[PDB]
Amino acid sequence: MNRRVLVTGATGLLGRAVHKEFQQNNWHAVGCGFRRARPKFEQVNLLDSNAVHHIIHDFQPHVIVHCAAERRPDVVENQPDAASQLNVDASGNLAKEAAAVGAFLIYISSDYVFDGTNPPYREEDIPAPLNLYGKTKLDGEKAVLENNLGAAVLRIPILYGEVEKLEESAVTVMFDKVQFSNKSANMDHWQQRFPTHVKDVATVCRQLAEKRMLDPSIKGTFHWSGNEQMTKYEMACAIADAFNLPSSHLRPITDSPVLGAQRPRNAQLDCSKLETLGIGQRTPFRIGIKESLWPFLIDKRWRQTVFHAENL
Amino acid sequence: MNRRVLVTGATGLLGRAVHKEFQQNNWHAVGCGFRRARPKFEQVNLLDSNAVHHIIHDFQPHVIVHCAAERRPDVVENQPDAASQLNVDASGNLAKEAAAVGAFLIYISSDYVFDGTNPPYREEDIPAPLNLYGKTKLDGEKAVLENNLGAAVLRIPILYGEVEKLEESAVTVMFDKVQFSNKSANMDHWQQRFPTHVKDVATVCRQLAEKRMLDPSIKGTFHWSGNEQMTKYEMACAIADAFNLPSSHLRPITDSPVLGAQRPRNAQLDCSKLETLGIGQRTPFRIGIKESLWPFLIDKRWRQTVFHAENL
Ligand SMILES: NC(=O)c1ccc[n+]([C@@H]2O[C@H](COP(=O)([O-])OP(=O)(O)OC[C@H]3O[C@@H](n4cnc5c(N)ncnc54)[C@H](OP(=O)(O)O)[C@@H]3O)[C@@H](O)[C@H]2O)c1
Ligand SMILES: NC(=O)c1ccc[n+]([C@@H]2O[C@H](COP(=O)([O-])OP(=O)(O)OC[C@H]3O[C@@H](n4cnc5c(N)ncnc54)[C@H](OP(=O)(O)O)[C@@H]3O)[C@@H](O)[C@H]2O)c1
Ligand SMILES: Oc1ccc(/C=C/c2cc(O)cc(O)c2)cc1
Ligand SMILES: Oc1ccc(/C=C/c2cc(O)cc(O)c2)cc1
Ligand SMILES: Oc1ccc(/C=C/c2cc(O)cc(O)c2)cc1
Ligand SMILES: Oc1ccc(/C=C/c2cc(O)cc(O)c2)cc1
Repeated sequence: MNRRVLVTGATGLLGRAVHKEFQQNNWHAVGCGFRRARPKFEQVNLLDSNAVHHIIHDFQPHVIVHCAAERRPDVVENQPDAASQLNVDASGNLAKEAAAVGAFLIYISSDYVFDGTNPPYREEDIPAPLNLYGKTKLDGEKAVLENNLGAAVLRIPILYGEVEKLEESAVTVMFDKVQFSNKSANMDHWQQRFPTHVKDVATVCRQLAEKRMLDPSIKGTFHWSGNEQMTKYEMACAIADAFNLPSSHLRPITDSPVLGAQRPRNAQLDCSKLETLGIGQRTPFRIGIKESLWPFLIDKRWRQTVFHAENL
Repeated sequence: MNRRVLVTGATGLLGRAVHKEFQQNNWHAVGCGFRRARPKFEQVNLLDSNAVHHIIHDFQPHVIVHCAAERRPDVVENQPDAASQLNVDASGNLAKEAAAVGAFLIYISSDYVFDGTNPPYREEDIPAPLNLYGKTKLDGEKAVLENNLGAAVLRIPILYGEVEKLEESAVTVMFDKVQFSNKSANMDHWQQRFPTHVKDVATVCRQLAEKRMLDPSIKGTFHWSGNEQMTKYEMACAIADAFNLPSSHLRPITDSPVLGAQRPRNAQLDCSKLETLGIGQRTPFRIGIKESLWPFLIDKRWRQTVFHAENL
């Protein structure tokens, strides 16, 4: 489309895919990053209200896709006031600036706003976050929707895609456990997950934006999710199957974990609202994960002691 | 050549170029990294003696080019025992393992081992480091040459090349000062520097390795440097000239700085020993820097307030 789009968090796992989607569909796509921004992207600290103000009013975007967030529970628990400032305050300020320029803001939220006791969750179901991250994401939605009426909230589950490091994604972190066949690996078989490709969420954003460019009623809360239900165990096995690797060493743990009280068992998102717009894309997990992980597939060759016990 | 080469610090500024040089010249090049290793390279902590031992004896390299180091004076001063462990202890252990496999080790050193009072410095001139970094690099040479007789030390000056971030290189960090023409910039015109392209140091490593594969006398201390003498000011102006940008805003400071007592004024390296082997390559600074920085050249376009005073 002949429109301008600004993508916050363009250096991140989802942001990279959102920027690619828009750009490849001939939008004037401008991406934002921070530590990893330059040279590919704009270096804008979302915590600096003036920088945010200046790039938005200079670029004059039609759409703003807000991906930038603190999603790491290690940083959200250790630095709770820095997490709130980025996941809540920065989003709210972005909504104020989106409103001033007349830009359609898409706030990216999480399935972690729900307690995962009563799936599937419809957009207008009561959120009950069991962790501070979900609470910051929930308070982020409230901040966005308070300061910008026409904004949209897109709730999505566990993401995977082309990663810079295996730790960039909760699905991709377990690749090494699957590759070290000599050592038994304990894998969660309790929490129900819906692995979603960032490529597919990026399509949903572009489509939603493109719908809004013709229909002013495209606003509010939306849910997007992959339709393949999987536990971390089933995922680990699916990864093994994709690469034709053994999964005999992988042990399922059906029991609720120690931190299980702070994690939603099944926060399944009902996607009927978006499906009502004809919006959506679903890359089969076995295809998507193979695309994502093949560079990290260790070719032993000369590496005789690489799979050694005291190495990871 | 039909030989195997292991490059430590392959993720770093110099390491990336050394690995490319060897690989492009049909060597069996295997690169090592740490935080940025995967998927392109091997993840080996040089501080873990077992990991170092295992990769060296598995790969059985003919040559080892040791680039990995703590070169940041901010980390060398704040964490002096972690800097010594990597710049000294890890190098020495690498020399012990190079010796055990019968691999030609090239230790990359610095012009900062000299006090820069009596240039040009010949390889057998007395080193006198004015800072802890230079002292760790000097003690690194001693560690290497003590534990491996046949090893080579390659002393090089200020490096530049294709950077991931402008901060990756002391030459490239000043690009933003050169680009912000609206603000006057104070540039050092005291310390004499010899900006050297990593591409050119990488050629010198390959050539030295290839010479050693036929001549067992290729060992000891060597010096490599670009032949263009420049102060940070002259460099900043040369960068401006390369891109056809004004340099009127750039102010030279001929006076010795506050930290000037800890920096060698002119640690010019005499390269006659390598020139005696027919070794060397010299990319003209104006060509080399243009290749290195063009991705970081800001195209204003819609970015009206990007060059604003309260932004950098
Ligand atoms: N990852 C999942 O599994 C998943 C599941 C549901 C929803 N989400 C939601 O998805 C959204 C997307 O993020 P992600 O998963 O792709 O996370 P991400 O990989 O962690 O990336 C985070 C992004 O935040 C940017 N950022 C952080 N601080 C910034 C600052 N001060 N100024 C400007 N930018 C800053 C980063 O920039 P630099 O790196 O350049 O510094 C990076 O681009 C998030 O809102 C998240 O809550 C995550
Ligand atoms: N840069 C200059 O201007 C210049 C001038 C003269 C000589 N030097 C000398 O040139 C050599 C090359 O380095 P550089 O300038 O290219 O520096 P660099 O960019 O700082 O890169 C340092 C490298 O060190 C690796 N490393 C650090 N800790 C490690 C560990 N614990 N295990 C394995 N690898 C580790 C890094 O890996 P990860 O990033 O993957 O973690 C990175 O590859 C250095 O020895 C330096 O002293 C520098
Ligand atoms: O390595 C990692 C650190 C944190 C995360 C976040 C995972 C996640 C999973 C969901 O169902 C919803 C959500 O908002 C976030 C993933 C990988
Ligand atoms: O304590 C340890 C025991 C074994 C190892 C194996 C290391 C290793 C790392 C590589 O990238 C390739 C390889 O062939 C071997 C490391 C540490
Ligand atoms: O951003 C930076 C932090 C540290 C450095 C190191 C510079 C340097 C310059 C020399 O003449 C010799 C040397 O060993 C190192 C460069 C850039
Ligand atoms: O305090 C401040 C005053 C001005 C600015 C300018 C920001 C900016 C950043 C971009 O990547 C593009 C742009 O057009 C403008 C930032 C902070």
